[PDB]
Amino acid sequence: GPKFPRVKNWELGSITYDTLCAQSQQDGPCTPRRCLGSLVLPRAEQLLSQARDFINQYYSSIKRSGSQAHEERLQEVEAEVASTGTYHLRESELVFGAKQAWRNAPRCVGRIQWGKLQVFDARDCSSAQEMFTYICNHIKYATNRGNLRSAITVFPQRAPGRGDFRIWNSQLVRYAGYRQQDGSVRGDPANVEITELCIQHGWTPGNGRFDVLPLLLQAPDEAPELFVLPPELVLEVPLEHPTLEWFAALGLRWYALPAVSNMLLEIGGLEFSAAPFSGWYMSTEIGTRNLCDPHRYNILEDVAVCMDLDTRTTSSLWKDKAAVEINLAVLHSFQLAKVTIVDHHAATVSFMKHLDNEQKARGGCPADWAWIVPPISGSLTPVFHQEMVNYILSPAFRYQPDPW
Amino acid sequence: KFPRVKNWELGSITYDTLCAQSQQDGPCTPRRCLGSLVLPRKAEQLLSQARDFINQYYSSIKRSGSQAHEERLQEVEAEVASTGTYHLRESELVFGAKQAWRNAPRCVGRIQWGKLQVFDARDCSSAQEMFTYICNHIKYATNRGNLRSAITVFPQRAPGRGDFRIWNSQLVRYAGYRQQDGSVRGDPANVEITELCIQHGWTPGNGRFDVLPLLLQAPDEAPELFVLPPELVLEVPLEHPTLEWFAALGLRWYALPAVSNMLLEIGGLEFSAAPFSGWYMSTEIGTRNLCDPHRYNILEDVAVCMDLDTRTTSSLWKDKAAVEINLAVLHSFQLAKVTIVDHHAATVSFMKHLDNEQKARGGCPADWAWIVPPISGSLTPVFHQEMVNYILSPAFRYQPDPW
Ligand code: HEM
Ligand code: HEM
Ligand SMILES: Cc1cc(N)nc(C[C@H]2CNC[C@H]2NCCNCCc2cccc(F)c2)c1
Ligand SMILES: Cc1cc(N)nc(C[C@H]2CNC[C@H]2NCCNCCc2cccc(F)c2)c1
Ligand SMILES: C[C@H](O)[C@H](O)[C@H]1CNc2nc(N)[nH]c(=O)c2N1
Ligand SMILES: C[C@H](O)[C@H](O)[C@H]1CNc2nc(N)[nH]c(=O)c2N1
Ligand SMILES: [Zn+2]
Repeated sequence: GPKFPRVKNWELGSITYDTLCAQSQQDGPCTPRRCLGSLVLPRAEQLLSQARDFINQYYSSIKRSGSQAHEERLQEVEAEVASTGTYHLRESELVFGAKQAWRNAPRCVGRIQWGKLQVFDARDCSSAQEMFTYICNHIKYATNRGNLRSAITVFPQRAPGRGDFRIWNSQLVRYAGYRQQDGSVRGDPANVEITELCIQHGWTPGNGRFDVLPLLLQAPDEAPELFVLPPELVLEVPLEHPTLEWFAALGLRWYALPAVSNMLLEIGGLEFSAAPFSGWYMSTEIGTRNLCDPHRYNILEDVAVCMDLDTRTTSSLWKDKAAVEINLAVLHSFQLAKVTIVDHHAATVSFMKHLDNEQKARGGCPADWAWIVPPISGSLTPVFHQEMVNYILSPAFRYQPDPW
Repeated sequence: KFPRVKNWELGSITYDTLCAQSQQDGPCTPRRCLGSLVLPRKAEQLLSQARDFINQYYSSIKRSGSQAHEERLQEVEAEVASTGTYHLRESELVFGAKQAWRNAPRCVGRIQWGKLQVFDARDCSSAQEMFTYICNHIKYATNRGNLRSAITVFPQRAPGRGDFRIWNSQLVRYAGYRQQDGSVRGDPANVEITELCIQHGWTPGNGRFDVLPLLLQAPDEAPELFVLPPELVLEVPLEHPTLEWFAALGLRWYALPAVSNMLLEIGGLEFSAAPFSGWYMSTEIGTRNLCDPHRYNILEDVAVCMDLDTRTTSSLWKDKAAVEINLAVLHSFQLAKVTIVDHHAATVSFMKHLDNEQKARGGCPADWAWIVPPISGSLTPVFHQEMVNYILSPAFRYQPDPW
């Protein structure tokens, strides 16, 4: 057959070949000898070639590949580098790049939305105060009283010998995690570090399971400054079950806006160290990972006890039954509160749609199976039965070392 | 050049060192992970594969670098130099087979690997004899409902001639009847093999739960049809702890998962018919065989029994019914006293298996996507454990359909 990965969906029996992977300029961590695909992280002319490829992508997307504008923009980019070491994106270039990084993201299952992203340019930003302002506008725009809109706020790009713009928080909205003297954690155990950093940098802390963290915002060559979100800005949903009436008495709650804030956006060799982006939740993020992970909120035993289940034996499927209801509770509460959310069935169906669109448009779609398939009910969703090719395309969102 | 491996639940790190002893590439390259594909795209050598396996075996029994070890290295050097192959001793076959399972990275049950009954069926010259061997293996492995892992190893591949082969994918599988209306009555994954059986003589039933015959092929001969005696194949009718109606459905499932189209490789020899069984992990029946949409696809039917709202994905009727079905599978096995392991218990012992291997070998190579169950993934400790995947020999491989 065709000298490209053959790709099969074992439910429908259909076949495709991924020709897009040929475009990858970056190596992942696998090799003929061993697959390392379940690892969460693995550890000048270089700028030009990256730059040039981005520009060629730009011009192709607007169907001007070959044109004088295209070659003149190339000429322009190299002259800028040859004289200053770096170069700068035109506005609509940044907009296309940022959308393209979302589109290229292999662990993201909501990419059917990729073309509909609001891009706030914040490349003029000059202070931690200003960063705060921009961040609050972002939150306001995106949250939109529960009718959620996709957005990304691009702060200034890394410069040579000039420290980065950095949000220290991992998300814009996150709950505190307080280390006790029992050794237990009150709140979100995920956040014990950032909580402790917030206090040492001067936050007066609370003592709840759901205290929203302040932002630690860092502007070039400064210590970070601390900022508290006004509570009218951070929309939250109290959780309740449509039938089990005792569920609301548990006092569980989650915030509406998932907003990753420590990821590095890379476009044509330029690195934007600060560029928080936000969409809406898939229900299993809250209901299965945040609420049921052993190493997070871990409410499974609680709920199962309330549910009168036999928690002394694995074969009662008591964990399974409680996760289903915690999940139905996440869905029902957001729906009631009229905040956007997507269940794992709908979400995955729509990534299938996204797969055969990308098949027609680019002949491939980088996808990480282990992340695409949901944490409950995996084989009940259609992505489980779809084979996937995972490779790195630029523009990309990368992970980056923590600032401290 | 050594992979760091982390558990995200507990924070612990390990380096895999086993994976250097890999001698056979998989499908990933640095440019792209293919980790999620089900199948691969498709003298002097055989000698050194044999050397290495014999080196393996004399360490297993702490006898490395000794007289019996050299005179076995010479026996092989001699046999290959003369005939271009060699043969294994029963005890070596036996260590080979257990290791084939030890090495199987899609396998969740490998805590058990040291405990395998091994039938040497290498003196087999006819399909007829295979039928008998296959039956003893069934009687043994089933043991009244007290399942015991077993393998039967038929005669190796030989340069001149046809393979000994079992046409079936499992020793026990239900059949697939295509209907006027393109609807497949009975079991969909086996529509083709049902048709092969008909093509070669079989009168068929028309139930959903009819047990297929066996098609056994001896070298260079057409396959012969053999019918499993109904008292041999142990079945479990499905019912539910609380839901009285669930029985009504005629739901049933057979006790013995026995693979039989895979090929066992050792010290470079190839065993084209080496069928093996253990026991089921409940989600193979409850989630996959019954809720796959391309399998019996019972979900809707059930969710309607349960009287859930099916107009909409966000009621999670899919999830709700999937759990009742898995719970019926477990109950009904436990009521009729047949080994069954749930997915929570199974993955817990896998974690324990990983720690054992880490102490013994420097690693366990495994395939995260197969090892994580098809419901409640992150509810199991395996969801949260990084894993490295690679090929070690001895091994079970896929091999082509004979027709
Ligand atoms: C519109 C609704 C959206 C949904 C439902 C969605 C869904 C998801 C989900 C479920 C994950 C995996 C989450 C995890 O378990 O850690 C994810 C990962 C990711 N999502 Fe999306 N997303 C949406 C919008 C966006 C937007 C606007 C972006 C960026 C512009 C985005 C970018 C990403 C990226 C970059 C990852 C990888 C995260 C990582 O590697 O840790 N999503 N998304
Ligand atoms: C003793 C109880 C055992 C249990 C509970 C068990 C469980 C499993 C499960 C759940 C899978 C994934 C199956 C699938 O989704 O297709 C699997 C795969 C596998 N098992 Fe085990 N197994 C057991 C014993 C054995 C034995 C005795 C052998 C051989 C002696 C074995 C060899 C394999 C192999 C080679 C695979 C991968 C084959 C493939 O690609 O389908 N297992 N097992
Ligand atoms: C933009 C957007 C939309 C959406 N629905 N969901 C998302 C992922 C967010 C929300 N809920 C989880 C978080 N995803 C980011 C978490 N990063 C995963 C990798 C990781 C994990 C832990 C430690 C690490 F070092 C690295 C983003
Ligand atoms: C020994 C043992 C015990 C156990 N519990 N489970 C097993 C796997 C068997 C049983 N339950 C599923 C089946 N798995 C073997 C076949 N592989 C499944 C998918 C596949 C793979 C390759 C080609 C295909 F066309 C399809 C073995
Ligand atoms: C070890 C394993 O890779 C890790 O638990 C991954 C698996 N898949 C995931 N998938 C998603 N969407 N999010 C995750 O955090 C993880 N965790
Ligand atoms: C396409 C995907 O790799 C395929 O559906 C795999 C995923 N994981 C699996 N895991 C197990 N145990 N069994 C399977 O058949 C599969 N199928
Ligand atoms: Zn890989």
